Amino acid sequence: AKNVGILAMDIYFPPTCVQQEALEAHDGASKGKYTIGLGQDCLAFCTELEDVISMSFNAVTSLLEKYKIDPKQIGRLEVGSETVIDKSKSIKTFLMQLFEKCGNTDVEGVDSTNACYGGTAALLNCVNWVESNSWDGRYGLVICTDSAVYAEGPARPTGGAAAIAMLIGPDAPIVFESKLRGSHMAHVYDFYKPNLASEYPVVDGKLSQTCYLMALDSCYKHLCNKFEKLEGKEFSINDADYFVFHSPYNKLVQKSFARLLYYDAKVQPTTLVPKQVGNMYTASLYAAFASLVHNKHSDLAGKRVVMFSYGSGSTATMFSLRLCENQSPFSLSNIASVMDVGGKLKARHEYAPEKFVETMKLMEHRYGAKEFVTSKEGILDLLAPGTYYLKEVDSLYRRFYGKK
Amino acid sequence: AKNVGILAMDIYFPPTCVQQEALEAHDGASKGKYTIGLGQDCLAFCTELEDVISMSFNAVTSLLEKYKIDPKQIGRLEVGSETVIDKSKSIKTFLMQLFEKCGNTDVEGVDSTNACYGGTAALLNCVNWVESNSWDGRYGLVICTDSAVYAEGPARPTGGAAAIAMLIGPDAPIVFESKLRGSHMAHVYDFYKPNLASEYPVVDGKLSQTCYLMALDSCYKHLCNKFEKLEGKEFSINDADYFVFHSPYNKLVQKSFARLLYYDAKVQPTTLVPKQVGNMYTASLYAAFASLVHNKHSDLAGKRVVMFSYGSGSTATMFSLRLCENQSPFSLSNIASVMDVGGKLKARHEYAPEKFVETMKLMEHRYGAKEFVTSKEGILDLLAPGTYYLKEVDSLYRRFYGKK
Ligand SMILES: *C(=O)[C@H](CO)[C@H](O)CCCC[C@@H](C)C/C(C)=C/C(C)=C/C(=O)O
Ligand SMILES: *C(=O)[C@H](CO)[C@H](O)CCCC[C@@H](C)C/C(C)=C/C(C)=C/C(=O)O
Repeated sequence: AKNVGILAMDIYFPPTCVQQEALEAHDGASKGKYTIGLGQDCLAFCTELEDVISMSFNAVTSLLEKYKIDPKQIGRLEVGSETVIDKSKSIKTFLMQLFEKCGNTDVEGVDSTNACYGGTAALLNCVNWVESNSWDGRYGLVICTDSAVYAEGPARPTGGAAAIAMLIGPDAPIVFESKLRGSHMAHVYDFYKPNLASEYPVVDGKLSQTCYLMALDSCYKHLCNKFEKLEGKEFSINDADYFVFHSPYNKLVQKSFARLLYYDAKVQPTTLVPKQVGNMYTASLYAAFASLVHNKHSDLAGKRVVMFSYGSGSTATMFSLRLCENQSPFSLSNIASVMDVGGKLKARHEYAPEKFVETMKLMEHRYGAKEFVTSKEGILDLLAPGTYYLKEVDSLYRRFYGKK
Repeated sequence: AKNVGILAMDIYFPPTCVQQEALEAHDGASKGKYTIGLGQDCLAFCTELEDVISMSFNAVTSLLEKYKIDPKQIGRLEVGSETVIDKSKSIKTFLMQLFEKCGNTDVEGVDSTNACYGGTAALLNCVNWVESNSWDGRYGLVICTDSAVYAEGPARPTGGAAAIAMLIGPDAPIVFESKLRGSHMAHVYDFYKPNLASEYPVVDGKLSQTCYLMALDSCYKHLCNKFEKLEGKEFSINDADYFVFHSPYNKLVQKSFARLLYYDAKVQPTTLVPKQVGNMYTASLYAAFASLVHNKHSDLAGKRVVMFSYGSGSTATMFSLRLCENQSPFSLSNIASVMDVGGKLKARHEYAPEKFVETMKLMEHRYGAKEFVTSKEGILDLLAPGTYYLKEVDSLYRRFYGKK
């Protein structure tokens, strides 16, 4: 099992969105409070028809269909998220629905949690599984999936939603440099969700500030130590071609890279999807990476891409990747083609801020609700053909999905 | 990295408990409804002073102190559970508290969830991490931790609480047979917690019945296929010395082994702690294993121990272990000594059923509560010296712990 990493990749985000500038006007906010202060342009959100589960079906289905992967060929499936549907039943069990009507039930892995890190945790687990004595010769599959509902308050411009699927195995175009990494993990009360009934976090801004920079510094310093062992020198900004970050809002990206000290060369091409879609939590780092493949796929072979994953609480890892052109279907070039990031941004559907706010109120009401049917007219029409959607939640909280 | 598996092990459960027979009398129940119907003898529960976090500190502290492990020597720490304290902040971040005042913050891993499987998922992840190219030479550490609150109804005799800590690395006394395994994973609505506000599950008994047996059968059949490849024959009950099961209640253990078709030889010594402590969810399989080491440590070298992990939803894995006597501190003999299962059962403190029920009411009230100080008189006296306990939860849901 050699050159293990990401073989294939896809992204889904809901087509429904609201413009940050329009939102500034609708709110009390002075010009550029979101577009400049946050550095964000557009916000994708889930309507009543979409959730972290349906988004996951879209992403996994698309990957398997487009890279032509046989479902029997998946041996480990793992999900990273902080969007809790059930306190017992993992998002992973839902995803097994896709694997039953071809009889592939022997599939390791479950859900991994810590804030916007769980996707990273799951990815590392799969890479390790491919390299282990237990490996059965099959692909791993990692999903990152998250969605935010803030109907009110200062949090509301900071939401977003997506799902990412990544195929893992040997001889990849996106190879992990196994030892080029640094982690930092601590017990902090910086940004957390201690109110089971509520989606609203408890945020300690000043401590969040200190704890994030401490992690980034420490992760950086530890990667540098391992670089010194690996290649015989200190690691600097010059020792990678690109830096990709957890990107809840673009201003954090700017500060973070600055802290490492170029941005136009090394970081700017990672900003497309995060800036247009919003905070994607566990999927944010990977959407930033997806933007890089989209923008630069023809320049990426031979290059080093450094990746920094954060999650409040806190858990962080900086790690490194070596990219090369390979053979289709698992090539940098085929990955860009399949993701069709440009096609997905054109296919979007904009909401006036008021209709966005109404939809957010609705989402508040449905959160923890049971025994309801979703309302489809005018919304279902906006979803791409084939899209999984929520039809109803029964009186026992069971969720039933449709396709189209 | 060879002969990877469990190097060292410890268990903590709260010393406070209620007798199943006394409980039958207190409830409407006819003689032997719990002791025979469930096959259970005693029930350990957390009082206001103890939770999955404090129990985890007890287990990890004890392992590191008693097997004399240096905290800097842990490279990956993972937690399995279905007891949700926060929807963002993992139990793992809490545990990092132990690693800061010696500066070991570079520690991979987070929380793994699916029902009473998450501990297994986490264990597999660590074994894989030791065998991966990313492995840095250090120990992995796995925690399983869970606690139940049922103040009312038919669920109430079926609770329990514990935490288990397992040290992972090469040259172990408890070696994984990498390929001797079978998993089964499906999308079922059998036993789940869809009500974020509530601890009470939704149970579909008849479907739970069918889905559990399907998993056990399928896991079994897949392990048999891999056995045929590995050793050239079909796997039968005769091809292992012991079978250890997820053990929420002892009657499930009896049926499950019967389904594989001896019990007195192969399964009976795995029943001590589960029967005295109750349902330990993610830690239950491993407490059953701990009981086996306790009872049979001097017979275990050379033997095969088959292990079956279940979690509703559903996720299952049957896997196999090869045990041998090794060198202290990581010997079957030293592990039995350190766990002192006999010492812990003698040190217990019994509650009349009424006082148990009052304590359960209290736990209902504190669940999701903030801004309270715990009441200590009469309870703190019952905890072993050194025990971590909850002092208070502040107005921002932060939890503060004491020791003693
Ligand atoms: C994910 O773990 C979490 C929400 O679930 C979130 O996306 C990551 C936390 C982001 C922390 C910022 C809110 C605070 C931060 C450190 C901003 C700073 C330091 C930028 C700067 O100018 O320094
Ligand atoms: C853990 O995943 C879960 C609670 O969190 C629980 O401990 C495991 C589910 C146990 C399922 C039983 C309640 C149903 C069962 C199949 C009993 C049977 C089949 C025994 C028998 O006689 O067959």
